[PDB]
Amino acid sequence: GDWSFLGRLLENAQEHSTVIGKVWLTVLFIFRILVLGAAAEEVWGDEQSDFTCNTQQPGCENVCYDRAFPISHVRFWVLQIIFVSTPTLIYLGHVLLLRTYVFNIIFKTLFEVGFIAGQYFLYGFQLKPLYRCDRWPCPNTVDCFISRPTEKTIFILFMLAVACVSLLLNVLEIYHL
Amino acid sequence: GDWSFLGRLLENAQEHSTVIGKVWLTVLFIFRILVLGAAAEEVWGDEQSDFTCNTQQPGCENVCYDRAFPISHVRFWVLQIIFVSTPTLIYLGHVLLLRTYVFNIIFKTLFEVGFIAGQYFLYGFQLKPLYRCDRWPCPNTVDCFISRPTEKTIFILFMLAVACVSLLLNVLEIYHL
Amino acid sequence: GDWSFLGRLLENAQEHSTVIGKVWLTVLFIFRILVLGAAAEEVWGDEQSDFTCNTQQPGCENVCYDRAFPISHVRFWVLQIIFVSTPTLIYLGHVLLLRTYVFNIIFKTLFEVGFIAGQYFLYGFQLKPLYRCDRWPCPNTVDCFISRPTEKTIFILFMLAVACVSLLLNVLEIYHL
Amino acid sequence: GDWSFLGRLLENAQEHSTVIGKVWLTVLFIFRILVLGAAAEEVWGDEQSDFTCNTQQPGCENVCYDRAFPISHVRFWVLQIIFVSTPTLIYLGHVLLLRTYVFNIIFKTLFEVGFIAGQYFLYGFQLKPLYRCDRWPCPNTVDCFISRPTEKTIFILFMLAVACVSLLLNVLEIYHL
Amino acid sequence: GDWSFLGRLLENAQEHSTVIGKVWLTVLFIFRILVLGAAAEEVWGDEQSDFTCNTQQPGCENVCYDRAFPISHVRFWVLQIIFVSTPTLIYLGHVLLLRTYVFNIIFKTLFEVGFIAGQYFLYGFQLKPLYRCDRWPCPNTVDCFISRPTEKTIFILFMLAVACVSLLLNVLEIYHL
Amino acid sequence: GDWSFLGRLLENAQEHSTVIGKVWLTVLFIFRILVLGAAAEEVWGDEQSDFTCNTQQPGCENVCYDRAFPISHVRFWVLQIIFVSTPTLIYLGHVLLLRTYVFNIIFKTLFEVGFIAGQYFLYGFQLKPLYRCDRWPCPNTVDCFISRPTEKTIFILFMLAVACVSLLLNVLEIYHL
Amino acid sequence: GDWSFLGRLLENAQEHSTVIGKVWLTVLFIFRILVLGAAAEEVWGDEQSDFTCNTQQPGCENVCYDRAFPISHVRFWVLQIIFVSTPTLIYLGHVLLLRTYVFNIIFKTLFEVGFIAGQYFLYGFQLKPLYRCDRWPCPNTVDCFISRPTEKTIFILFMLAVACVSLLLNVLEIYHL
Amino acid sequence: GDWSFLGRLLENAQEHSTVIGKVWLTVLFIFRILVLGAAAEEVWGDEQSDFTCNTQQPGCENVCYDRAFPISHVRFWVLQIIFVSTPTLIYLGHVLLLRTYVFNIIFKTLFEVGFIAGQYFLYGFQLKPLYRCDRWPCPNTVDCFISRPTEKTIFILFMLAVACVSLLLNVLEIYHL
Amino acid sequence: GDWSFLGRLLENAQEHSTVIGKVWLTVLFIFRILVLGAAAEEVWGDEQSDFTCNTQQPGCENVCYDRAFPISHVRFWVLQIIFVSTPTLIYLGHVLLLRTYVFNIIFKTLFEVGFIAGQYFLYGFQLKPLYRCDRWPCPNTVDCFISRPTEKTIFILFMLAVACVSLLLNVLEIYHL
Amino acid sequence: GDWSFLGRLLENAQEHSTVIGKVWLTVLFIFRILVLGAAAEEVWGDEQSDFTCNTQQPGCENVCYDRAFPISHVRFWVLQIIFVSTPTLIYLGHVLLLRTYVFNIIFKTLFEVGFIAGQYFLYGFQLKPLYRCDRWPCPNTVDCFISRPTEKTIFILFMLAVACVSLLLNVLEIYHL
Amino acid sequence: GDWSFLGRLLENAQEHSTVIGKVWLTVLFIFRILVLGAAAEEVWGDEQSDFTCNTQQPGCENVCYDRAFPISHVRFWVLQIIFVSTPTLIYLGHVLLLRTYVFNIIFKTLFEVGFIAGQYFLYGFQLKPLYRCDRWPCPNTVDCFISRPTEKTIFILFMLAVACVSLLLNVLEIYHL
Repeated sequence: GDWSFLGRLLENAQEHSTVIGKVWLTVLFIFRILVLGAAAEEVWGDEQSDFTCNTQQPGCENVCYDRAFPISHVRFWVLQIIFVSTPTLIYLGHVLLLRTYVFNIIFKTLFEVGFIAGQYFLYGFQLKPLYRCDRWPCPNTVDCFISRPTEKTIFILFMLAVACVSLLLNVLEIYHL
Repeated sequence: GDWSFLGRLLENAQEHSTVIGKVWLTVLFIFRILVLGAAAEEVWGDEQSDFTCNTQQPGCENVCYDRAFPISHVRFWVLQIIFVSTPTLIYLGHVLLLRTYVFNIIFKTLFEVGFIAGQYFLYGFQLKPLYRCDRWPCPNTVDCFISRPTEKTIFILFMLAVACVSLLLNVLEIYHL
Repeated sequence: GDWSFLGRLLENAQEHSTVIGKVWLTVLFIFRILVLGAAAEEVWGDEQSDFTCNTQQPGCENVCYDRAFPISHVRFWVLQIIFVSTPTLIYLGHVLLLRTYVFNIIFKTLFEVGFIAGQYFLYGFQLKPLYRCDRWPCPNTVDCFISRPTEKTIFILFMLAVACVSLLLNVLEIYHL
Repeated sequence: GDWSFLGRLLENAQEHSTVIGKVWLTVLFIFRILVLGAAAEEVWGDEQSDFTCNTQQPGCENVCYDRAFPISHVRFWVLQIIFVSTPTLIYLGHVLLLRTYVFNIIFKTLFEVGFIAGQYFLYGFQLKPLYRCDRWPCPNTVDCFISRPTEKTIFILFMLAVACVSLLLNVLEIYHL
Repeated sequence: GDWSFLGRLLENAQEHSTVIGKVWLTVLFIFRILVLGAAAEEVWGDEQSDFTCNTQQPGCENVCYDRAFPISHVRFWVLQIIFVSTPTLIYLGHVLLLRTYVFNIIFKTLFEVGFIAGQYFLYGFQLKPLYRCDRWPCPNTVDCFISRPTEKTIFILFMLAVACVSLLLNVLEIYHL
Repeated sequence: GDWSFLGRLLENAQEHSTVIGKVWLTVLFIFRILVLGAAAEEVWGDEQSDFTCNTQQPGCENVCYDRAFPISHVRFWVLQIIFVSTPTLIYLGHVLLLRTYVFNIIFKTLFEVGFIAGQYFLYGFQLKPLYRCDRWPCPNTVDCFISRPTEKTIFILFMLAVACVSLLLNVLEIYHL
Repeated sequence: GDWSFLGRLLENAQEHSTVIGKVWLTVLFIFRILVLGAAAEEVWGDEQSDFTCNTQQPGCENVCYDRAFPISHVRFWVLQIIFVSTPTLIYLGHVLLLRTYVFNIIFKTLFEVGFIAGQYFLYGFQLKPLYRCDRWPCPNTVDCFISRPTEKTIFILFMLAVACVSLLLNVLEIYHL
Repeated sequence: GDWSFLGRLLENAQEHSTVIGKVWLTVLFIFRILVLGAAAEEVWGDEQSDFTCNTQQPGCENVCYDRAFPISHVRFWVLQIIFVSTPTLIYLGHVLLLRTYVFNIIFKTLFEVGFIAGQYFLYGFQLKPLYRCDRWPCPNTVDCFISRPTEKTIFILFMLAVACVSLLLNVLEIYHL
Repeated sequence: GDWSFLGRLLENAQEHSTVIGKVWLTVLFIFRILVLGAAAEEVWGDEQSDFTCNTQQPGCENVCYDRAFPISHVRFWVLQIIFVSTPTLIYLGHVLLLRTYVFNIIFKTLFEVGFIAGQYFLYGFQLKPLYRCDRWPCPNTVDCFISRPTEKTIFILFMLAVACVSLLLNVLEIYHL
Repeated sequence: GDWSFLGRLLENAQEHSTVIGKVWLTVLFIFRILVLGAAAEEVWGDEQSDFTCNTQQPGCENVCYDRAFPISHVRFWVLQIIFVSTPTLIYLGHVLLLRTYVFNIIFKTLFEVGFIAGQYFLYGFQLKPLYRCDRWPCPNTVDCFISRPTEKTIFILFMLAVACVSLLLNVLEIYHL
Repeated sequence: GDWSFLGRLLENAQEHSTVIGKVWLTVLFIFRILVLGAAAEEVWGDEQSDFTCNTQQPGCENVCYDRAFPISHVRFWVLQIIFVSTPTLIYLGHVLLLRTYVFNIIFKTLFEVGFIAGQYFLYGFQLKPLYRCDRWPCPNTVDCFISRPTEKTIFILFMLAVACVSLLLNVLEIYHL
């Protein structure tokens, strides 16, 4: 995607961050951003198309999709990356400051905890193929099947593990300080 | 998209802008432009395709879409970004000037207020799935369903909050001066 | 894809790696990454679309695909590349250390052995066109045909040979030390 | 495609290669790579889609395609380029050596002869529109028609002529030495 | 497309070319390459898809397309650009030589005359919508309609005029020498 | 249809009925029954089939038909014939009786008045092609078109005129007595 | 059809009719009724089905048929037969009377003249295949094609000639009296 | 239908039955049999065809029909007529006997009570358009719509009233004896 | 069909016709009428339906059928039977007369010769499956295939032989007189 | 159907048969033949049409039907009636003879036992909706659903009970002799 | 069908035929004609419709049917009945003559032998479901499947056995004379 500017600004920030923060940033680019842009977009690219329901109702497919995936995992991870990476750029701007750094890392930690919690609240780290929806255009509990459930589940687990690792890194960093 | 030149010119302008203006610019790139190019274009990419109406009239779908979304949110946000970012480049050109800066920020504020007002006037920060249209090819109040209503609503709210934050930043800046 | 940052960091690492490690890195870019991005994505791009089953059940296609390819070979190779390339960046970060280098190469070796083993466990280096699935929406052992089986098999063999060559390179390097 | 890194490394190698080798490299980029990336990918992009067979058997199309084109010409040319260009990078790495250069050029010559021979063995420099296939899902010698046969034939001839020219260049170079 | 390397090499060559040759090169990039990459690829992108014939024969569409457009105008113009631009790079390589320059310009002139002549021989600077084909799968002179005939005709005329202008430039240059 | 037995019994009754009653009976067979069996059944035979609504709702057609024609004109006329002809057979059975005959004719008159009144109440002697229905499966006032409206209207008028003539005959008969 | 009773009553009437009237009655049964029941019903049986219009409007076919054939020729001929044959049964009833017979034949003559005149007024003894209709559901002068136009025209001519012959017979009879 | 033989045998029986029994028999032919053969068979002729369910399951329509109408009303009424009319022919055979006649009428009464009771048990004298079925091929309570519900309801009521009248006739007859 | 009345009248005529005329009449009923009503109507019943042309033009099928079969063989044979059988009824009416009989048989002979000649003129005693039509809606010589060509040819030959036999019978009869 | 001649011959035979044989014959006409012609033909009329299988194989439906119902119940019952009724006509012909009558009744008994046994052997007095077939065109045990299974089962039971009653009648008759 | 007249004439002939000839005639009506009219026409009624081939060629179905069944078994049996029954009517006409009777029976025998021989020559008393046809519109040996093969085979065997029995009857009769 249009990730170049963020990468440039964070390369600028890397010269100011600590060792473990640098490790976190390389985890972000190599794992969070790269897997999201290179693999996932090809996976979730057929999310609306190949979501085939079991009715002749014309509108049931759109609505039952929106009831299944109110916000796709790709968009959610994108916003997670942005909201978790902004504090780094705040700190860099402050440089261009210990308590500032501390507030930066707690912002990261709290937002990322919020994101994993929200992801669990929406989709409990598993996409089942079947979804039974009862929205109005859909009559009487339509069965609707999802595309690439196993693959999507795998990438959810992988990215959730990456986020847990980022939390571990920040929780190690805060004690290292 | 073809955002590179604007980014270069605004990197040139960043060396001349204040602290809070720099914060505003990073808000613009990290939030306004990035989320618009990376996430939204994948969301609104299936706006015309998966807009399935409930008739056999051939032309009802095209017309009812145009009656629902006269101008998609993506194009509207693009024009919002451009019209809000041009004053920065005007000011930079003037540099290459206090009252100039002041007129710059009021231009930003007024245009952005206009854009949030227009967005509310068209789509009241919520895309409902159902739209009932009565254009001529559509006979007798056709029901037409929209793709990704919840996700689109979420991104509308997110970008509207970003714009409100930009207004807060400019209104803080004008008093800071 | 969005491979530029990894390439930059590994160009930085190339100045610190040995001769045989440099050979391994050029094998990675010229063969692993390039063939994956230039050829394979065009091959596996029609994996879900042209996977035509032999039933009128609406959901049988999605489910039988997911039962055939839980995770596509492209995503698997991407993760293989990432997990095999991260130790190089760890070592570079340590530079910016002999035992560190040794642990780096055994990490590469063990992960890559794990990946070839997993690939064999899932798909035994051959995609047959026919897959007979018995998932619930599919009634009574549906026949489902795959797109580009021979080509996909060829690229599996090619990439598996590349990975075996990387293992040979690392096993030559460890004795060269 | 993701050709930038190869181009950079070969620009590095150009300062070390002879005149005729430099001519060969410019032939590679201007003709082999550029025509493959700019024109051919648009040609062979509709290879699986518009390959319309003459049956109602659902699986006959996939299988008969795979029996016609086990590996598409685009992928084959990509691998040809890689396997023919790797010796240049080997030689550059050795520089960073006359017999090395000689072994480099014979590697190029032998691999490229192998590739033109394999291409002739698979597709005898002509794509006919009709292919009659008798694979199992296809009953009784189905007729299947190919998309862009004449154009594909033309590009096969053009690239085969380019490869013959590369062989002529190397065979002139080896005597020039 | 993947035009960057050619552009770089020709920027290198621009410092050595004359005034009128520089004008020719800017004509090439601004008109030949840019219009071909930015506009035409969007025009001819729906060449095979929306070519709707008037039969139920499954194979008639593929064959009648190939009989209409053996080689699309986009590919033809690409090869025209390459074959016309190679002499410039030959001359640059010779620099890194008056008779060399003269042979360069006559190569350009002769190849470009050949290309306009071939284009006239295939498609007489006008795409008519209707094409009546009598290939074997098509029974008894099928009518087949083409997509964007007027637009394609316009771009043919524009590019043919650009090529005529390049011939005028070279014929002015040769007398200027 | 299976009209033979009624015809036989009424041939038996004809020997006992008066002149004007015999005229009425021949009006019944020649006009009421014959036109109903020979022409109308061919007209209303395509009543449910070619009743094409303007929606993709699957159930809207069945329901909107039933809301348009709760009971088809053919069945209604059949029951009219039966209910109007039974008194003749009652009278014949009484023979095998002046006041009996009088009660017979008033039964005919009253039932036939009831039938023309009911026909007017349901379908006001005119089938318009368009019917706008709002039953539950039909969303928002579907337009539904009817087959053979003009012809059906003509036959309604013809049979209604026949019934009016039967009323005139009975009202002449009662005074003739 | 259900013609048996009319035939029986007219067999009763044949013993009372003259020679030329008997000829007329045999013309009626052998030509009018038999050809109508044996051939025509098979011809006009596909009148609504195979009337294929040239639009995607769902309702245009029903309406344009009704605008073409307000009342099919078969129903019209049936009513012609009935209205022309009733006077014979009136006369028979009067028997069970010269001026009565005369009024009978003028009734026949006048009604039959009315029927041929009406048939000419509706369909000028020729069914053309094409009908261009502009009813409301049909947009902008739809072309609609008719089934069996030539055959239907032939049977129209044949039955019209039969009716003209009946008029000649009655006009000969009235002078024979 | 093939009702002629029953009618002949019952005409033979009519000479032996009483007045009220003769009335019952004429009620049977004029109302039970005639309406069943002339009107109902045209009504229920589109029972399986135009029973359109709201799913893409192929088998749901057949099964849900069978679950709605295990035995159609037409077949049920046919068997009712047969089982109610057989005692008359038994009695006639006995003639060719007062207690025999009495047992005959109680057989009629009891069987007809059984038939109206069974009809109520299956279909409570009303066909609703909607039927919600949950048979195995039908997933999750499919909605299925019925053809001619109102008309079928009307004919059910009419025939049920006829049967009640037959019961009244027999209950009057038994006291008349 | 509705052949009963003709059969009755000709049974009346059989008592007056000679031996060979009686043979002719039994040939007519057993062969001409019976095979036409029992077999042929089942053959030609799918004449318009299964006449599948090779175009997407909607109207080409109707028109090309009418151009192939202006009048179907069944209708033609029906009219042949009528026009050939009327003289028998004329003669019977004259009875209820040698020169009358002679004129009767020459009428039969001449009309039947006319009918076989017309049949040859239209369809030369052979229905080929393929018909190539060029009517206006059909573009450029559409191929259209016929249903049951061989069977229809056989029945044409059989009925033509029957007619030739009738001519032989009449030509034997005229000399027998 | 064409049952009239059999009925006439058996009416002739009724004057010669005993009381219980006459009862059997009336059971045959009222129950066996009438229910078969009036109800069953309407039931089994949609046997091949609405037999919807669950595959896209074109030929699987025809073959799986033939594997389910090698001979439909209607044809089987027709042949049962014929083979059981022929002995009556044999006996009548012998009349126009006690041991002859005895052989007649044992023929009836044995053939009817054979028919009920064969019916049980084919379809065990119950049509289940689902049939799983594995014929060659059908791949891997297709599910195929039947139309009107419950109704068909009911009529099987009814006719089987009628046949058992005929056996009881004959077994009572043989002892009565 | 329209069998009544033949039946009447053969009832007239029955009074003149011998015992065994009468048996033959009752075999004809009860078995040949009745089974042909009551059962077979329902079987072969779906011969052209449900003959589903395995191609997208539009014309292949019509042609391959005609190549499979040049003349359906029903028409063939009808003609067999007629050609075998005509001698009986010839003999009756001669009555209204021993050598005449003898020539009659040899005509029957020879024609019926010819018919069974022709039936064997066309369809060897077995309809297989699969037919592989290579007519021109059908490309490359299409597979085409037949409807009701087993049932049709059974009725072929039954009618062939009936014909063999007729031959046995005539061969017994000729010796009985």
